[PDB]
This record gives sequence, C-alpha cells and structure tokens, in this order.
Amino acid sequence: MYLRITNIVESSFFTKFIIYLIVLNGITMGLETSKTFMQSFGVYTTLFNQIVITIFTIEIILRIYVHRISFFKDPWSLFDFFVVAISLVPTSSGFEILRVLRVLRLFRLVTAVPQMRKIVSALISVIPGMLSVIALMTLFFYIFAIMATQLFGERFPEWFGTLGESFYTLFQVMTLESWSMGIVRPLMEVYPYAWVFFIPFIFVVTFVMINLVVAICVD
Amino acid sequence: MYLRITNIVESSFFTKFIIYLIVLNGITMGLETSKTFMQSFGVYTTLFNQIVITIFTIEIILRIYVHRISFFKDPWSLFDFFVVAISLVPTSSGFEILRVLRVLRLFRLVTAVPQMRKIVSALISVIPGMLSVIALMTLFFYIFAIMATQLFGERFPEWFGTLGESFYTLFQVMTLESWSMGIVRPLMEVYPYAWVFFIPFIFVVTFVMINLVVAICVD
Amino acid sequence: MYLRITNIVESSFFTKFIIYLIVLNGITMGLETSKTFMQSFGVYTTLFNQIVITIFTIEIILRIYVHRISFFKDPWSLFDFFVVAISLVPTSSGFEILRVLRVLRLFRLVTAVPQMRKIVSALISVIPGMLSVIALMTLFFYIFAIMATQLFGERFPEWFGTLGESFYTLFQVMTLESWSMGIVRPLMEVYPYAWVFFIPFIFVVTFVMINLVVAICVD
Amino acid sequence: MYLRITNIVESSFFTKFIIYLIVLNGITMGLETSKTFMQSFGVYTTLFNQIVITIFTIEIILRIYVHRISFFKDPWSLFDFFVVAISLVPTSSGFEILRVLRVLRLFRLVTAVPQMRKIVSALISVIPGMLSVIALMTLFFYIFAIMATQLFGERFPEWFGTLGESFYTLFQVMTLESWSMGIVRPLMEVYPYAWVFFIPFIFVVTFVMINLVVAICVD
Ligand SMILES: [Ca+2]
Ligand SMILES: [Ca+2]
Repeated sequence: MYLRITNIVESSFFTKFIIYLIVLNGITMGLETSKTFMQSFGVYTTLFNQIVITIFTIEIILRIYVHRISFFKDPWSLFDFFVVAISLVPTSSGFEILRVLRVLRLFRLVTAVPQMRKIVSALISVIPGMLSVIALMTLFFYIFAIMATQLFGERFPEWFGTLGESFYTLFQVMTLESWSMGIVRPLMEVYPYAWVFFIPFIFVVTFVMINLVVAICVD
Repeated sequence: MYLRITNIVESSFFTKFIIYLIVLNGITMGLETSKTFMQSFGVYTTLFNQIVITIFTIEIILRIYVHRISFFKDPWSLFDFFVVAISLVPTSSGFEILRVLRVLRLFRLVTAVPQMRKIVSALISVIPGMLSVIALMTLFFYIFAIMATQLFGERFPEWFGTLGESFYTLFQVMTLESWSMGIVRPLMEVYPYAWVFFIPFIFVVTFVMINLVVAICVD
Repeated sequence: MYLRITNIVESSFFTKFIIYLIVLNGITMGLETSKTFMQSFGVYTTLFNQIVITIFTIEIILRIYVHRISFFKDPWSLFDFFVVAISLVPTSSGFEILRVLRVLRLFRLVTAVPQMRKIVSALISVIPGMLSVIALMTLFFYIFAIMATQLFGERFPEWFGTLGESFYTLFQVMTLESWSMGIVRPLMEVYPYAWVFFIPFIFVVTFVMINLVVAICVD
Repeated sequence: MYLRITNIVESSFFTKFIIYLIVLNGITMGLETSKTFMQSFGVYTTLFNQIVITIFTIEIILRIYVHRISFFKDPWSLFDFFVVAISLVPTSSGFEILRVLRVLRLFRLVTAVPQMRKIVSALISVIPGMLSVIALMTLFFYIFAIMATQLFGERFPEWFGTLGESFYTLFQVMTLESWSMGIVRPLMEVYPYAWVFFIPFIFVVTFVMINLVVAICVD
C-alpha cells in the first residue's frame, strides 16, 4: 500500500487539491471577520473549518509515511506540521491566542506553491550574512537601553522606566517615528542634554542600517 | 480618402497640435481651481473645455481609422481612449468623480510625448519582476489584517474593527507613520503584548521592502 | 599693470586670504545670533562685516579684469558675484530677507575651496539624469493637486482649499509625514473613500522615488 | 618573568576568561535595572561589579607590559583603556553620568571578539569616504541654522530661538519627523512663506542623503 499512497500524495491532484482548500479556507477566514456573516452562515464555516482541519491532518499523516525522517528535516514540512498542530489545540483552555494563531495556516499558500517558496527562500537566504550586523545592533540596543533606563527612567517611567520599556522606546526612535516631538523635546524639558544621548544614537543606528542595506545590495 | 487623413494624423503638425491643446487645457484646469477666476471668466473656459473635448474625440475617431486593430492593442492609445471617454460622460448624474476624473486627460502629456513614454515605460517595466514579492506581501497583510481584526477590533473599532480598517491601519504601520504613539502604545494600554504583534509585523514588512528595492537595483 | 594684478589674484596668498575671511565672517555670523554678544561687541562685528564686504567687492572687481568674459561663464564665479551683490543692497528698504540672505556668502567656502567644488559638482551632475523623472512627477503632483482641490477643498480648506495649499499637502503626504492620523483619517470622517485617492498616490510617488534612487546607483 | 606573563596574556584561556566576565558583567547590569533585584541581591552585584573592575585593570596593566607603545597606537586597546578608566572614577563626585557611562564597558564584547571587530571595522572604514559630504552638510546646516534663527526665533523661540535650538529643529526636519503638522504649518500661521525656506531645505538635504547612500553602495 506504500507506493499506492506514495502515488496519491505525490499526485498533481492531491497537491492541487490542498492548494484549492487553502484558497477556500482563506476566503472563509475573511468572512468570519464579519459579525453579520457570522450571524447568518456561522455554523456552515465553523464546520467547513473543522472539515479542512481533518483533511489537513490526514494529509500530514499520509505525507509522513511517504517521507518519514526526510520530512522532519524539511523546513517547509516542519512548518506545515506546526501550523496544523496549533489548529488542533481545542477551541478552549490555555491561551486564546491559539484560536487567533489559526489564521497562520494560510501561510501554507507559501509552502504549497512554488515560486513563493522560491521568493521566501530568496529572502530568507539573505539573513545569515546579516547576523554579524544584527548581533552588533542588539548588543548596541541593549547597552543604550540600559543607559536610558537609568538616565531617564525616574522622571519618565512610561517610556524608560523598565528595560523592556527602553527597548521599545529606543526602537521607536530608531524607526524615527515621532522621536523629537514625542520623546526628546519632552525629555529635554527636564534633561536639557538628552539630545546628547539621542542624536548620536540616531546617527549610529541609521548608519548601521544603511550599511546593512548596501551589504544586501552586494550579495 | 484614407491616405489623405493618414497623412493628416501622422503629421508633425497634428501631433504637436494635440500637445498644444493639452498644455493649454492643463493651464485652463489650474485656473478653474480659483473661485475668483470662475466668477469672471468661467463661461470662457467651460466652453473652451467642451471645444477641446470635441477635438480629442475627433482625433481619436481619426486615429482609429488610421490604425483599426493596431490601436486597441496599443497601451498608450487605449489609455487616451478611456481617458477621453471619461471626459465625455455628461457633466451630470452618476458620480461627481466623473467630473473630477476629467483632469486625468492631462496624463495625455505623458501619452503624447516620447521620453515621457520612455520614462513611464522604464518604470512600469520594473513591475513584473516585483509581482512575486507583491503577491507574497498581500498574503502576509491579509493574514495579519485578519489577526488584527480579531485581536484588537472589539476594543479598538476605529482602527481594527473591520477587515478593511485593519488593512488601512496595517498599511499605516508599514509606512511607519505615527505607528507607536499613534497606534501601538494606545493598544498597549489594553493589550500589553501587542508589541509582540507589531514589532514582528514591522521587521518582516521593512525587510521585504528593502529586498524589493535591492531586486530593482539589479535589473 | 594687468599682469601685475594677474599675479596678485592668481596668488596662493590671495586665495587663502579670501578663504581665511570666509571662515572668519562665518564664525562672526554665528556670534551675531547672540543677543547677548550684540549688546557688547556688536559694533565691532557690524563694522567687521561692512569691511569684509568691501574686500569682497574689490576681489570680485579684480577677478573680473583678470578673467573678463571667461568669468561670466564660470558657474562658481557668477555665484560669488550674485552672492556678494545681495550683500551690497543697503541694510534697509525693499525686503528684509535681503539682510538675512547675506549669510549665503558662507557658501563661498564651497565655491572657493576645491574638493568642495568637486563634491558639489559630483552631486549637481546627477540632476540631468533625473530631469525626465522630475518632470514626470511635477505633472503628476499637478494633476492630483487639482483633483484634491476640487475633491476636498470645501470641507478642508486649510489643507486643500487652494491649488498651492494642495501642493503643500500632497508634498507632505509624499514625505509620508503624519499623512494618516494627520490628514487622511480626518479626511475619511467626511469622505469615507479618500483612501482611494491617497493610497494609490502614495504607492506611485514612493515607487517613482525608489526607481529614481536605483537610477542614481548605476550612473 | 616577561615571557612567563606574555604567555599568560596571549593565552586563549585568558582572552576567553575576559570574554566570560564581559558576558557575565553585562548580565549583571541588566539585572541592576530591576529595583526589585537591587533590594534583594544588590550587594552581591555591587561587589561582583567592583571585582570585575579590578580584574580588568589588572588585565590592561598586564596587556601594556606585553605591548608597551604598540598598545597606545592600537584603536581597540585605547578604547579598552579609556572605557575601563571611566569605570575607575569613584562612585562619587563630578558628573553622575560617569556612573552611567560605566555600562560602556560592554562595548568590550565588540573589542574582544573578532568578527565584531571585523564588522565594526567594515563600518568605520566607510567614514573617511563620506567626509567630503559630511563636511559639506554641516556647513549647509550651519548656514540655514543661522538663517532660521534670525528668521523665526522672535515668534518661535522654542524651535529657532538659539543657534543650537535651530540646529536641532533643522535636524528634526531632516529626519522628516513631524516636520509639517509639527513645525512648518505652525511657522506658516505667522510667516506665510516659510514653505519657501523649508521645502528647498528638505530637497537639498534629502538629495544629499540619497547620493551618500549610493556613494557607499559602490565603495
Ligand atoms: Ca513620522
Ligand atoms: Ca507624528
């Protein structure tokens, strides 16, 4: 029966049947957004949902026999497994993000369809070359996030009161969003020199960020 | 009579005469902005407008005899047809955007002058090589737009209440405009971890965007 | 006496002397900012200012005899002429910007110190290859600016009431600064569909600017 | 005894020992953020802190005997000396930013681990090649900062009242953060033409920045 199913799994029909379901389950998840729609045809799509969930575990079960060990070494497959596992956790108990994390199965459209995998792979591949920089920034953020918590956190605890808060605020300054009117002109009503902290921070952080892009335009 | 008019239409005078009307109609449209101007010379320029509107259909009528099927397979010609057709719809009924969409005819200065044609063509040509990324993103947006509506839409209906509202708001985050103080800090007053949704959303979307630019700096 | 002064002008001493005054007059202009300073050494500097202005007309007079027609064909030289000229208009009458436009003479440090000429020249040279695009956009701005004035100017005359007001606002959206919370969300309270005008606008305008940058990174 | 210690300092175990203390002291500083932690184990940490500071002085002393002049001509060594020195100034007196500047010792993780050095060095190296542009800009800022102070400082002293105040405000505009709704629309309620100062300012500074990025994207 092995080759019987190895022929079912590898079939164009099977793979296109899966893809057909993703675009259907995606269309159905956009409709579950409408509180109106849910009042009318709610039970339909709650069932239609659970149906697809079964179908998908059946496939992943079928797909595992055909591949065994090879499957739990395939990034795209590992994903598909974990993205379905989330969708099996009872619609209750634990955390309720789990109900919401269910929309992640629509990322199977990236998995099930090539060109997409290509494009995703193309993107992902750029990451190892960046880890040296990324390592650098996180060190850098960490260092300033500490200075900031202990330099500004007493008077301005919303923004800098906690290590985590500083991270967030520094990040915000890094995206350069409302950094002056929002954070530093305020800080300067109390700490006139706060500009001496944040302008150098902005330069260094924006510089590094430019360099990193130039690097991705050389690989 | 064909070759007679084929020599009228294909003439330098013809082409340059059309260009003369565009730069003239365009000037007349900047003046129709002023309520002052309209109180004095409004009659002049409404009629001048209708005149130019005739002339342009006449030309398009002429241009179609000279080209027949060659024309409805010309992108630039198709445009001029549609844009003039808009300008034909009676200054009444339906939607006032049809009155406003009339200004689209000034895009004929792009259509009727090469170099422009080249430049526009240069730009457009870059697009097909972005469609893999663009497709990828819209899936990504759609997934997160869905996540957002069910995570934040009950307490925050202005911003995430409807799928469409999530889209707009997610877009707003992508352009990084007032993303934190405008959206995520508020959100965090009620949902402390919302940074876990938006910091990742930001990284991915800005990453993809950098890559997309790097792609264009190859081709 | 001609070659005598051609030996005065072309001298190393002459140029470095001009340069030395620039750095001095520049330092002196940052000091004229201080209302404190002016209350003490103010006359010292007002006269110092009037002195250097003479020295500069003398130079421009000298440089003209030594170069005659070749001079009024030199960008850098024309500049110092027009810049020094501005600084000759009495400290009175007409407009009061002219007194303020005086500090433009510090741009002579660019004109008079090589390598600066290089860098400026390096920079300026790029503009020709952007002219086709820059043209394209101004047509584009102009068309949308007209559309906006007649679509939003009645309810929102601060932002869109006038052709020029619209220019400014569209410019502001293009730098993507406070475009949503500041302009488009407000607009949507009256015109639900304004997002149909501003999202495509942003895309086009951002796209074009990416292409223009990619273009520069080839030439 | 020299070669005895030269073999200690140059030992892999030594360096790895140093790197160990850095990652350890860095963990300690993250914990010194918690007002909680300090009440519990504050003493443990302030002592562990002074211990590490000792060890590092011992090291730098050792390191200097083994390198002498070679050391004080080494960027990375000079750094480590100057960073450890800051941490030596007693917990008392002068400026208390000195207590805060202590956390700068976590930059030793950049100094002591290569690849980081590589990456930092890669970054730093681009700077000499940017100095022509950087000099040009600062003169530019200086010229406009002076103009701005005398054009807007009377009615708007928060933003332009002082040379330094103008620098900051112009800097804020350059990062394009809230430049319109926050600054120029205000300015225009009093000075209708201020757009004539800031739009040209914005173009130039943004132009220069695109060139500087492209310049790097070759070198
Ligand atoms: Ca912003
Ligand atoms: Ca803002």
